[PDB]
Amino acid sequence: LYDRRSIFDAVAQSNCQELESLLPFLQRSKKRLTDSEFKDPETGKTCLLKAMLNLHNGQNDTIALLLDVARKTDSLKQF
Repeated sequence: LYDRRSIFDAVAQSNCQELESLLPFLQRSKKRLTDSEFKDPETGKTCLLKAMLNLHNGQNDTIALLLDVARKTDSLKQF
């Protein structure tokens, strides 16, 4: 299982492992990386955007994984 907080922390430290079980989670719950619940309720920030702020050496592959997940559910464009 994953809440907003869980992923945002993973992203903060460029961890591509804690997101191993990610894709299969919102396959079961059919939740979308774009759901109301996966954004900050007052800014509209998403994990991809958290990743965009949490750069280390202009790099983050949580991005590459995060995008990849969004196409597999094709949240892709709006994500």
